[PDB]
Amino acid sequence: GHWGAWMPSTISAFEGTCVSIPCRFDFPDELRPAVVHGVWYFNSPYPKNYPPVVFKSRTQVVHESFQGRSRLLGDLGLRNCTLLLSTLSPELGGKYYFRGDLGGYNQYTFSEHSVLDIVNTPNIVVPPEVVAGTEVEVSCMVPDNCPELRPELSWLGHEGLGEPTVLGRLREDEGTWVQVSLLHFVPTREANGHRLGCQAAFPNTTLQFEGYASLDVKYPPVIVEMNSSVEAIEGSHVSLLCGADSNPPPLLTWMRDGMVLREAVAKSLYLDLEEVTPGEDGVYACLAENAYGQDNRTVELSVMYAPWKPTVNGTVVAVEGETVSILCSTQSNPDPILTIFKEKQILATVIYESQLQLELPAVTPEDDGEYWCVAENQYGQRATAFNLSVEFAPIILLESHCAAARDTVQCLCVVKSNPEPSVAFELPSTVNETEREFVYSERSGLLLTSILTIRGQAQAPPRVICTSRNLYGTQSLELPFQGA
Amino acid sequence: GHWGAWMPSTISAFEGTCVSIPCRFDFPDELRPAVVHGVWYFNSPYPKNYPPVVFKSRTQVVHESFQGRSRLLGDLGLRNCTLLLSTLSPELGGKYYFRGDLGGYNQYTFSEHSVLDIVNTPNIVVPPEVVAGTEVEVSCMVPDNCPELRPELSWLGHEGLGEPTVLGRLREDEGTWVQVSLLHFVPTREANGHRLGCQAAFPNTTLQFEGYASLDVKYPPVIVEMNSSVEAIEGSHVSLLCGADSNPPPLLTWMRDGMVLREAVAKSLYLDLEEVTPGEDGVYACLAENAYGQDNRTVELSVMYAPWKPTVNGTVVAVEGETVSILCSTQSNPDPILTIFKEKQILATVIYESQLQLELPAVTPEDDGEYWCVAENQYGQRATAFNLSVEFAPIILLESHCAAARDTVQCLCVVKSNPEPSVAFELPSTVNETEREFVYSERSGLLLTSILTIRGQAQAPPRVICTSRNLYGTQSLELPFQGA
Ligand SMILES: CC(=O)N[C@@H]1[C@@H](O[C@@H]2O[C@H](CO)[C@H](O)[C@H](O[C@]3(C(=O)O)C[C@H](O)[C@@H](NC(C)=O)[C@H]([C@H](O)[C@H](O)CO)O3)[C@H]2O)[C@@H](O)[C@@H](CO)O[C@H]1O
Ligand SMILES: CC(=O)N[C@@H]1[C@@H](O[C@@H]2O[C@H](CO)[C@H](O)[C@H](O[C@]3(C(=O)O)C[C@H](O)[C@@H](NC(C)=O)[C@H]([C@H](O)[C@H](O)CO)O3)[C@H]2O)[C@@H](O)[C@@H](CO)O[C@H]1O
Ligand SMILES: *[C@@H]1O[C@H](CO[C@@H]2O[C@@H](C)[C@@H](O)[C@@H](O)[C@@H]2O)[C@@H](O)[C@H](O)[C@H]1NC(C)=O
Ligand SMILES: *[C@@H]1O[C@H](CO[C@@H]2O[C@@H](C)[C@@H](O)[C@@H](O)[C@@H]2O)[C@@H](O)[C@H](O)[C@H]1NC(C)=O
Ligand SMILES: *[C@@H]1O[C@H](CO)[C@@H](O)[C@H](O)[C@H]1NC(C)=O
Ligand SMILES: *[C@@H]1O[C@H](CO)[C@@H](O)[C@H](O)[C@H]1NC(C)=O
Ligand SMILES: *[C@@H]1O[C@H](CO)[C@@H](O)[C@H](O)[C@H]1NC(C)=O
Ligand SMILES: *[C@@H]1O[C@H](CO)[C@@H](O)[C@H](O)[C@H]1NC(C)=O
Ligand SMILES: *[C@@H]1O[C@H](CO)[C@@H](O)[C@H](O)[C@H]1NC(C)=O
Ligand SMILES: *[C@@H]1O[C@H](CO)[C@@H](O)[C@H](O)[C@H]1NC(C)=O
Ligand SMILES: *[C@@H]1O[C@H](CO)[C@@H](O)[C@H](O)[C@H]1NC(C)=O
Ligand SMILES: *[C@@H]1O[C@H](CO)[C@@H](O)[C@H](O)[C@H]1NC(C)=O
Ligand SMILES: *[C@H]1O[C@H](CO)[C@@H](O)[C@H](O)[C@@H]1O
Ligand SMILES: *[C@H]1O[C@H](CO)[C@@H](O)[C@H](O)[C@@H]1O
Repeated sequence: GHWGAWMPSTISAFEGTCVSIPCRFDFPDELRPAVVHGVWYFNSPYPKNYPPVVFKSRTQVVHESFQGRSRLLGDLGLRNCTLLLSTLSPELGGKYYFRGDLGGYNQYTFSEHSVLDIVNTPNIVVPPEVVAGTEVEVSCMVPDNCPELRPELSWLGHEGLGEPTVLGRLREDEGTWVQVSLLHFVPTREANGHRLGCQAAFPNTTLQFEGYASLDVKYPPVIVEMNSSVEAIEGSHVSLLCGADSNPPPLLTWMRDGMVLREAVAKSLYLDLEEVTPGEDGVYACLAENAYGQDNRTVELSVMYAPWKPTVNGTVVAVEGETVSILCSTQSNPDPILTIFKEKQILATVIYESQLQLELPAVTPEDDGEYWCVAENQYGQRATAFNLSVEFAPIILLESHCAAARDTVQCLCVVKSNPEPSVAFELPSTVNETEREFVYSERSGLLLTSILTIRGQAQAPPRVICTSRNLYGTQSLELPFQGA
Repeated sequence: GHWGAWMPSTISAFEGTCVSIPCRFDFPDELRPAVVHGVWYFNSPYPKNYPPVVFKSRTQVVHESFQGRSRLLGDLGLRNCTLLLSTLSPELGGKYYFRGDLGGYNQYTFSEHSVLDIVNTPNIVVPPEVVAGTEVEVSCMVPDNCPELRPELSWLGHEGLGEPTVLGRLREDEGTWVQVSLLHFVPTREANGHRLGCQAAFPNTTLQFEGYASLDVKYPPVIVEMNSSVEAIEGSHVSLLCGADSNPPPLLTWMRDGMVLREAVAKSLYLDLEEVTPGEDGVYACLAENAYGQDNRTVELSVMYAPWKPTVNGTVVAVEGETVSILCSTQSNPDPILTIFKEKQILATVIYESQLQLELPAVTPEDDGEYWCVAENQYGQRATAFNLSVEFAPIILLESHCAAARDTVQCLCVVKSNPEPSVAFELPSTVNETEREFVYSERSGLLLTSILTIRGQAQAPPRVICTSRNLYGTQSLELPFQGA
């Protein structure tokens, strides 16, 4: 054929082991020179620029960087120029050209070259996506290009994961071999961040090459941080925390009542509430969702505040004996105990209830007066006042009398009634020049107090009769005298 | 001498009597004709214009208006041509010329003529000013020019006035006589407007001639119309009347307090007062003054109106047992009876006095309350209100108790005091999580009503002790319980 050569492009082995660069070459058959000679140049391809001599036919003298480090396999007559390099060092990493020298001027450095890689760590392969719920296999590939040493693979750190299935050397690229050992297992959610190792060693040697890899198994989110039932005060500051554990980024969503609120892709998400209202009260849910699953939790938020000022509706005015129904109603976030009461006495009390009802079957006059409803509670108390008035027929009090002075007589009669009664004075006497009797009447509470003055009345005290009328009834007391 | 004649200018007598026109004439002595003749022409002086012939020598034929009515006295030889005309009538009033006819062409009508007045009424003379206090004389003159009849004068209507002093005939002007009768008297104030008369009559005849005159005696003013003590209402209308009796115009002057007010020259003078004030009250004097005297009277004017609203000054605040002095003072035009009083009781009363004083030696708490001072009176009543407050050490009322409910206990203690006392609750227990006790305290009158609620207290009722402090004192009641 024509000039040329076959050689692997890339080839590799470990520090301290050998390599075996396989090859083959060709020259024009047209020439028949016996004793085919060749040379192996490191780094550089042509003689002009002196390269290190890896091998040269019928010369023990080579580069000191290969002395006792190189040897050729195969008769070059059969065009077989495979080269072995024992005891490798990082220095020996480089490109290796091959050149042939048959006869004179028939010398050719072949353009195809192999590049020698020297690694000190094995190769662990892992698929891009490693879902937790799915079986996933991983391999371990080590360049078995050495005829003198035979690597054996050992999964370390595999622990509880399934046992390794060993495989032999396999064809890599064109003309290079590699020993592979597989590993079949299933990953827990936790498995992410676990360090998995593969070790290659050689039976008689002290050579051991370890190599690590940390897995990245994807798992759905599990909400691990969530508040218990939160009970907060109005206007206070409320921080809700939703934590989530997921390998892929999780999406966090705060929701309540079918609404959006706050949403973010993070490991934890705060919901800050300022100026808290009873409308903020309710159950809040945090939803965590990932393409690989989801999880959600709820928390009951309870807003607590002192009850509002009580509202009292019912009956304000009522005649005697009628039945007065009064209810005192107040909404409160924390259940509260409340009570209503007049001065000097407490009418009714209810405990931990929304509203209290007071009923007075028959109403005496003493029921007239202002009342108080207090909505007592842990977080504060507010009250409200309501008045209850009671109407009745006027009652002329026996505190009434006719005191006479030396020249004139004057009388006082007091009655009580809620509708202020028409006071009047009568006396059996005819009409006189005036000298007109004149009364004055001031009112305080239910009491109508009125004082008459009859002037120039004879020493014999005149019968004075007091009468007062309201809508409901009438009364008339013939007044007494208080001499000396 | 020369031609000429003497004759009275004016001369008069009554209807029905005679006249006696005296005369005398003269002609040039140079001529000596015997048998001097003359004529008396009425009205006209010369013959050309025919006049009535009163007399003509040696002719019985005269004017028919003088036939048997005329006659001549004295020989014309002695130049005496006096003429008498009996039975006079109003017709015979006129001028009378005299003319002489001695010889031919020696005829002369003398330029001097007498005019005959005929009156039917006497002449009464009165001085211009007739002061009442002064003696004043009046005369009565009657023309005594008749030789045949002799008038006699008689004062009629003179009555109580001094008797008349008769006088004889007196020389009037030149050649006429008049009978005068005087009258000496003194005039009362009343005498003005009195009719005084003088009558002349003749003994044998039926002829009587009366003549009157009404006197105008000046007298000082005497105030005869004057009001008694006038007692009037404010804003009413007041008419003061001052009447005065005087012949000359009197000057009327209304005065008070040394001031002018109203002044007028009249018989009566009104002082009208509208919108009467207590400042109008006082004594008003009416002065009457005339150049001939003066008189004056006074009237007390009293303005009456309901008392003003009472003013109460003194002490409003006072501790227990202290003495409270309060006075209620009110000015009033009509004296009024007033009184002060609380509800249901009347403290004090005074009658017909300007002010009333109330004193409360020791002040109990029940003295706290509003008081009324009413200034009662005939013409209206007004009042005023004053409050009296009384401070004292708080008194914890035995209406207080500790009522327990099934889950919680609540206590009520009421105290009374005017300075609102600091209520407090104590109990022998250490500090607990809260669950904080909470009290409510409303105030009404002197009563501080307060209710505690102690929550979750064990079935065994805890000792509750109520304490209240004011400036004056402190009290503490260990409260009781009311089971079932
Ligand atoms: C041709 C070429 O691309 N070479 C360039 C380089 O120059 C080389 O220099 C060396 C120095 O000894 C040689 O002269 C070489 O030619 C020879 C050799 O000795 O390798 C002569 C041989 O006889 C000849 N072949 C045959 C069949 O006779 C060989 C052979 O053709 C080549 O080696 C094949 O690669 O070549 C010169 O080629 C030098 O200029 C470098 C850098 O500039 O560039 C090369 O392209
Ligand atoms: C002079 C005179 O003022 N007279 C005026 C009037 O005229 C008279 O008319 C009468 C008519 O008879 C006489 O003519 C009068 O004269 C006499 C008489 O007869 O009275 C004539 C007498 O002789 C003569 N006196 C003497 C001494 O002789 C008298 C005598 O002198 C007067 O009487 C004296 O008063 O007069 C006329 O005088 C006549 O015109 C009236 C109206 O117009 O006015 C007279 O002034
Ligand atoms: C009277 O009103 C009662 C309660 O009033 C309502 O509730 C209170 C807490 C406040 O919110 C107030 O504003 C509300 O109006 C009712 O429950 C009751 O049925 C009503 N009925 C009447 C008029 O007696
Ligand atoms: C308090 O005042 C008394 C009276 O007040 C006066 O008289 C009354 C009628 C009203 O006219 C009022 O305007 C006047 O001021 C005094 O008489 C008394 O002296 C006073 N003394 C006090 C202050 O106690
Ligand atoms: C070249 O020699 C090597 C070592 O003897 C051998 O492995 C390879 O098969 C040979 N190649 C040939 C003969 O083509
Ligand atoms: C909820 O829990 C977080 C810790 O995970 C805490 O910081 C926060 O205060 C809690 N929320 C409330 C309202 O206490
Ligand atoms: C929580 O997730 C479940 C499924 O895991 C879903 O059925 C449910 O509706 C979710 N709840 C909320 C409030 O999102
Ligand atoms: C109730 O009546 C009292 C009088 O005793 C009065 O002071 C108060 O203002 C009244 N309150 C209402 C709400 O009517
Ligand atoms: C005129 O005569 C009368 C009457 O005889 C007489 O009164 C008067 O004195 C006589 N006058 C004389 C004479 O002068
Ligand atoms: C005073 O008296 C007159 C009558 O002389 C009378 O008209 C008037 O009304 C009186 N005045 C009063 C105030 O009565
Ligand atoms: C009244 O008149 C007398 C004299 O008649 C006099 O002294 C007195 O001052 C007068 N009074 C008045 C108030 O004018
Ligand atoms: C007096 O006190 C009463 C309360 O009992 C009040 O209603 C009234 O307005 C007070 N009056 C004065 C003048 O202070
Ligand atoms: C080798 O030398 C050159 C390389 O192409 C050619 O002349 C021929 O292929 C020969 O075999
Ligand atoms: C009368 O006549 C006239 C009047 O004066 C005069 O001549 C004389 O006075 C005589 O006596």
